[PDB]
Formats: sequence, structure tokens, C-alpha cells
Amino acid sequence: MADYNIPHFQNDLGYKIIEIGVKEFMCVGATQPFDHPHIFIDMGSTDEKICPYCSTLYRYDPSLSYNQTNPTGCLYNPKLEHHHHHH
Ligand SMILES: [Zn+2]
Repeated sequence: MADYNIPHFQNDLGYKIIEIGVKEFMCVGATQPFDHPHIFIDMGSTDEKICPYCSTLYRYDPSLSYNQTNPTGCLYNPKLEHHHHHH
């Protein structure tokens, strides 16, 4: 990994069960009482991980891979905010 930037997903309203094809995730929230954007999530040996205080159960399923995700684009997409690794 470079610059330590793991995938982020976006809750439009917040689906109770989200299917993701990545085992590294960092929950968004920005201004939260929790430390960091919201909470840090990893799968590893547990392909089933819900996010505390969200209801957005991130489920990893063999039928979907890193190039796929859940119904509706719940993936957070950076549009113009991109840095080309500035030294
Ligand atoms: Zn969360």
C-alpha cells in the first residue's frame, strides 16, 4: 500500500447490510465522538464485519471480488481531491 489510504464507502442513507469486496476499510464520519473518521475496520480471517454505530454490515462474499460491491454505488468516490504524492 502507498500513503496508507484504505478504501472508503459512503452511506447515502445507510443500508443495514453492505457487500464489499475489500478486507480493508475505514468508516467515514468526519466529525464524530469516536476517534478517527469513525471507526477502523478490518476483515482478515473474519469476512463478516459490521460497523459499530452504523448498521452497515460489511459482508465479504466469494461470489463478489475486489472489482465488485453491493447494489447501488455505496462506494465513496474522490472527484477532484487528488494528490500525486507530494514530497
Ligand atoms: Zn461507522
